[PDB]
Amino acid sequence: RSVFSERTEESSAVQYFQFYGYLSQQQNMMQDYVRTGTYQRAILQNHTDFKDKIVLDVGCGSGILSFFAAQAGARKIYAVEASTMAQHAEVLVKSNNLTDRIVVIPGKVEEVSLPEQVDIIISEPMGYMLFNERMLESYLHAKKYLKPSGNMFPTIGDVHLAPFTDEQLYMEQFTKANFWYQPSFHGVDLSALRGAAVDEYFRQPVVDTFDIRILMAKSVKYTVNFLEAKEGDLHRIEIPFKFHMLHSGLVHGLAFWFDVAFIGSIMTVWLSTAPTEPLTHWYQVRCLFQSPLFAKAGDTLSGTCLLIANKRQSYDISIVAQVDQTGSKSSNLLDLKNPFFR
Amino acid sequence: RSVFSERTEESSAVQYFQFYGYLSQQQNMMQDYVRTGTYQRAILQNHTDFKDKIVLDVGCGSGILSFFAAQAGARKIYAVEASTMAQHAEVLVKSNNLTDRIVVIPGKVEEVSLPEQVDIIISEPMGYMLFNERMLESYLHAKKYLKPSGNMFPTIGDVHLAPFTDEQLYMEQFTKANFWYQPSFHGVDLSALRGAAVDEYFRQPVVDTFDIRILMAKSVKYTVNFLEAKEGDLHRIEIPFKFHMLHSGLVHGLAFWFDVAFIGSIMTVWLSTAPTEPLTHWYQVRCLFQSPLFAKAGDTLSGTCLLIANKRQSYDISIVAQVDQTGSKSSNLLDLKNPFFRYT
Amino acid sequence: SVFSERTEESSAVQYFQFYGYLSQQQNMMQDYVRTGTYQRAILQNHTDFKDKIVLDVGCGSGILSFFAAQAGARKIYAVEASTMAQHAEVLVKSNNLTDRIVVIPGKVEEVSLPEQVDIIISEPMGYMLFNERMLESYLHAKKYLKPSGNMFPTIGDVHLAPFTDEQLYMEQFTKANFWYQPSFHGVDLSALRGAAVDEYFRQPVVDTFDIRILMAKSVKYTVNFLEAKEGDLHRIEIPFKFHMLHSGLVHGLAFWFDVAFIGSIMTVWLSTAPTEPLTHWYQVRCLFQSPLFAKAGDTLSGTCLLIANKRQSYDISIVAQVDQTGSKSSNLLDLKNPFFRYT
Amino acid sequence: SVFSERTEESSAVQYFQFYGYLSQQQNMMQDYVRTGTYQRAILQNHTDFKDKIVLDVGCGSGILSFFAAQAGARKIYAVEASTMAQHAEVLVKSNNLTDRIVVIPGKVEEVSLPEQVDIIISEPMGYMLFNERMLESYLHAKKYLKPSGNMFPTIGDVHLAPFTDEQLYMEQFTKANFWYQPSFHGVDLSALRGAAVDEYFRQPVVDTFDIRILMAKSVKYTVNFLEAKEGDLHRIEIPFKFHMLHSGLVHGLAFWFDVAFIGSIMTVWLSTAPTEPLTHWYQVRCLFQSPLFAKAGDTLSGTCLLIANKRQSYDISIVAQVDQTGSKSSNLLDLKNPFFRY
Ligand SMILES: Nc1ncnc2c1ncn2[C@@H]1O[C@H](C[C@@H](N)CC[C@H](N)C(=O)O)[C@@H](O)[C@H]1O
Ligand SMILES: Nc1ncnc2c1ncn2[C@@H]1O[C@H](C[C@@H](N)CC[C@H](N)C(=O)O)[C@@H](O)[C@H]1O
Ligand SMILES: Nc1ncnc2c1ncn2[C@@H]1O[C@H](C[C@@H](N)CC[C@H](N)C(=O)O)[C@@H](O)[C@H]1O
Ligand SMILES: Nc1ncnc2c1ncn2[C@@H]1O[C@H](C[C@@H](N)CC[C@H](N)C(=O)O)[C@@H](O)[C@H]1O
Repeated sequence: RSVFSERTEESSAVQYFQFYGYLSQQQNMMQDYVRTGTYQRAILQNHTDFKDKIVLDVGCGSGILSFFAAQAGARKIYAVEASTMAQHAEVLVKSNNLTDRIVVIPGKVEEVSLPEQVDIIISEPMGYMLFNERMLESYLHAKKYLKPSGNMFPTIGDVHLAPFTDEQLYMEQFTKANFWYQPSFHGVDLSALRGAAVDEYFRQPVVDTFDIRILMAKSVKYTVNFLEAKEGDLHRIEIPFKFHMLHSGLVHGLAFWFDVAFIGSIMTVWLSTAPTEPLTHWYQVRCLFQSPLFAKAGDTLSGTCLLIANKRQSYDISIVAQVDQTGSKSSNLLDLKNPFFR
Repeated sequence: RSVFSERTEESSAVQYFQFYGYLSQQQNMMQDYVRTGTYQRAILQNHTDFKDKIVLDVGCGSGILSFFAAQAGARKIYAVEASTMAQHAEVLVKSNNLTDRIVVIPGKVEEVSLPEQVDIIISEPMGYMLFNERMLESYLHAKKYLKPSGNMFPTIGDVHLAPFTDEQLYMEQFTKANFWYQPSFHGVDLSALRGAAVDEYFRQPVVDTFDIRILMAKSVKYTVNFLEAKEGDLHRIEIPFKFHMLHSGLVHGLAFWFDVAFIGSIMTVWLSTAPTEPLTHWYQVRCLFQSPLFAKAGDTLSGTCLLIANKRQSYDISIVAQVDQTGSKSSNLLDLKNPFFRYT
Repeated sequence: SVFSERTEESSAVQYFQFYGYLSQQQNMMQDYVRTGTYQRAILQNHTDFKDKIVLDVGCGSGILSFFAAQAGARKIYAVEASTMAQHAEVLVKSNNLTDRIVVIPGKVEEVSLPEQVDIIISEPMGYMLFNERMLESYLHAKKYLKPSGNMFPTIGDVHLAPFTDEQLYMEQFTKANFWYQPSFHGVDLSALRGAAVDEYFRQPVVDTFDIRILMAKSVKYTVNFLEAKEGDLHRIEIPFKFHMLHSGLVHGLAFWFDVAFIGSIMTVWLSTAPTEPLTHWYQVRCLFQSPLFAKAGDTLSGTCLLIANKRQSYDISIVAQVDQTGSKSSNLLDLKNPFFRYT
Repeated sequence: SVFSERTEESSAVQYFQFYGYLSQQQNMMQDYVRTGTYQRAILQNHTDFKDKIVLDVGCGSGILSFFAAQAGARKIYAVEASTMAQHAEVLVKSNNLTDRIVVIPGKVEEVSLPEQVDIIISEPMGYMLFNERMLESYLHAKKYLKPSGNMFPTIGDVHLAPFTDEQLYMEQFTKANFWYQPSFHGVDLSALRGAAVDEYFRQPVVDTFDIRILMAKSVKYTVNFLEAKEGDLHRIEIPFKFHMLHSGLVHGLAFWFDVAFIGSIMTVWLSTAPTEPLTHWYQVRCLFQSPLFAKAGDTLSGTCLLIANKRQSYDISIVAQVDQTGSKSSNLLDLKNPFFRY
């Protein structure tokens, strides 16, 4: 038993690595030009952190990030990949004549053996809302192979949270749920299930983008330092928040995005998924409240976002928010493994 | 003892006649040019039905319809009005030098004593959805003064009903009710009242106009013949319907309007409140279903609109509708006395 | 009862039907200035509530009674005469407070309370403060108040100030002149033009306005709810002497009101003034039948006399004169039938 | 059980998780053609239900069991393996039918039912009829059917027809040619282009289309559910000979299906054909690896072999040739992972 298998239901792992075994899914991430181009900039503009160094690429996929490390002058790159994509990465290593520098290691990073410790770990392990897929834990786990004072690319990750107003989205999800309000669907009363239906639909995080003008307060930031954090730190993530409301109106939920920073010796390069920045394949994520909170400009909205990691490689989300001046309170539970792609 | 007081709570009647004692409210009706101009045309173009005749104006308000009867040549017009507007009507009769022909009689038509029987009764007793205010009963009651082979202006009334689709209206009402879904309004859980709030909001008929393209089937018509009907016929009004759906989609409720016809010796003149005709102060009325029914073009939507008169001079409405092909059924209760005036 | 003797049954039925609608309770509840200020007044004076006996006069949905419970009250008697009392009881149960809030259906003049109370809370303010005559019910309830008990709100201030608004004044004749025509469909309506003008002028105008139409500092009339008796509100005489800050034509008097919650920790104010965010009370304007010319530094003196009537409202008599010229005007208004002008 | 023996556990977990969502039951329920036709078939054949004993295989929300009750059934056994069984029980209670409908949680291959039934009702159809392998559960349930009993639906017809769709065929290469570039951010991707092509071609395409792309009358393969054994569905060999009505390049085979409810009063058909209003099944297209030129009046013959697999789906082996020219093509597709193109 490995740390991976201990925290992961077999059914989930099967589907997860089957997904990433598709060339079309690797293509989809590769063609996110913001993502791939920002990773290339981070590695090449910090070429001194790679020159003549030993590298680990956690979850290499096609090999693309290991190719960037080779371009930057790395002496040896261990490219670990658990899906059958590892075989395709090896094909590209050979066809690009980089067999002397990139070594594909098929398997899970929690289970493979490497010949030596490495100077720097590179990975793209970010999911929706940063934490979906639980691959940041594999990235942190890989630090067992990192030399003392080695680096991590990316180095830190910032989760941003902000309240938003969007009656249209709210009513769109409520409308779907109201199917189960019908007292005579082909003669059948469904209404005893209305409550269960509302719960189910509002447990789905909404993945899409939006106009920044729907944000009702400056975002609160929660930072994970990948040089310092341990695997276990991500099992239960408690994010307290206190928003100073800039606009009056209905708060329909919290919007989430994330940034990661590559803190290299030459420069710090940021990859942002904020709604003020060009769109990525992560979009942004919104967690709806089952009923909006009313707030005036100048009020404070206080609470906690609690993320509990689950064995399906995702998170159970609890959001409790309160308008401090009135005691108006909202408690909501979301399943990050059942998003609504809007 | 009066049939009016036997069917009306005092609280309702006081407020009702106070409302019509305002000159601003008489002006609102008078300034509906479709209404007032059509009444004048019906009376003047049928002048031989008035010439040298005896007329009763039921609920004369300012007197305006009695002035039209006098223009058509009536010999004597008894203008009955229960609100304090009766005294203003008297002022206009004197100022228009018609004291020899228009006789204002203050009081309820169920309670006054008229000096003689009349050849023709004129009135504007139509409310929202035709039947609101229960003034049609006063109009019919007044036939105790009508000679045999007398006439009624208007002579018949047609109520039209048709299914409509309007998700925006439906969502607007549901959103108001959603206030009572909040589990923490200033820290208070209101949600145990959510069902009561939805019922209250959806009990309100919606008075406004709309585009005829929201209608999903040809209207069904229910006709009241004022010459033949008895007062008691309006205590319970049962309107069955079967619509042949012309479009697929969500049926959010039934829309209602009405036409009246003045069936004179010279011509029949129609006053219509249909959404294809110029707007009147009656607009149109829509009764929402709490949950819409899905139907496809060619299906049939059948059921009953039942109006039960109440002591607040209005009706309790039950609408039951079923898509025959699927058995999807909607049952709704509306309080016609207290509509939502949505027009702006 | 005291209520039935002062109220025509017809008015009472319509009044309590109105408040029996969830939508009308919602309208008050969603007035954030009103509801939020009540909550703040009660919670920030928690020592006036903690372990105390409370009476809520006209509890509606129960909302003020829940605030008293949030502040720690031992027992709250929530009295409500409309059918809203049944909905309030449903909320007390669903909020798990049956041990602390007792809903009593009926008029506060007619129910029996089982014990005396430390504090009365109520929202009984109408347009111009006094419309609805519910302040009398609030005062009546002091038969249940212990000596040295408190009232929330504690005092009410009605403010009056002269205003200029040429367009509002002229608007009355624009409307009334519908009747000044000699052949409306053949009918000479003109004999009713005076009656129509009169009717329009008898309506107090409910809406808001720009504070720059005000021509003098307001005069204030205060009701101290701890000291006042019911009968004090049957005839309310408000003398005034305005010192005109601007020259112009005075078209009437503008009215608004404030209430203060004078607690042991602090005083909290709820204001409906035109300098403050809008409430569902707006402000109220009573026109003079004829405007009065005043110049800056003149004085405008007179009386606003409010006479309670059995329709749960007031007949308003205003008479005013410009002291330096003798120019005089008056008006009689019916507060029960205001003109809602706000758009 | 029979179900366990033929089904990979990881597949079954995902499968019954899917149907445990009210949103996925709603998706089927809101397919008006599907749900309305089942209701019509049952109510219009009311003498097949009145005072009868019924089995509903995979009752989901219970909707088909309520129709059987509307038709007058005496007792309805409603079997459901997902957690939707708990929601069906709620609806049975709230519709005052606990005396007539009994919800039996579990797989129909594993539960104990006490008595033989007069008629079995079910909606077990997947993409191109057979996907999900639930027709085998439906046929397995005949162990509970009286010798004189009936099956609703009674027969299922799968239809195949050749199509021309130049743009669909070329699209595979447009997507795969992402890999045919020598310097994607400095990397020669070209060695993976063939593997990317192969991957795309192995996915049946789920979407609808204009009937004018069809080049011949369909060939139909009928399963008589009253006669068939579940073993008949493990290997389904569909020979075809198409009489070409149009000359052109045949890019593949299009699939749809009908089912018939053959009752005592009337036969009611439910069709997913492209000439009929769209259902949630759309239609399915399988490309040949190379197009075949066929003239009007030519015959296009071959076989479509559907081989069941333990992922609750089929591998689809298609071979076709133009008899008059000898030109031949083929493909091998994985029905479990279709491309949703609509
Ligand atoms: N524990 C693990 N061990 C090894 N590979 C993993 C593990 N978890 C996820 N992966 C792989 O990590 C990859 C994550 C991708 N987001 C990144 C692919 C590639 N590095 C790129 O940036 O394009 C997938 O190809 C997964 O199959
Ligand atoms: N039972 C009644 N007896 C006498 N007047 C009544 C009665 N019911 C209603 N009214 C009056 O009937 C009038 C109805 C108005 N719709 C019409 C006013 C006027 N005839 C016009 O056409 O402009 C109002 O003035 C009511 O006060
Ligand atoms: N004499 C009375 N006795 C009991 N309730 C009354 C009386 N007069 C008015 N009410 C009620 O008092 C309430 C007054 C409302 N302004 C306040 C409702 C509620 N307390 C709130 O603050 O939202 C209405 O619900 C009236 O029905
Ligand atoms: N072997 C099985 N035993 C029991 N239920 C099953 C089995 N296989 C599939 N199901 C259920 O069968 C259902 C199939 C649905 N197509 C139909 C749902 C419902 N009968 C309706 O017609 O709307 C899903 O709810 C599955 O979870």
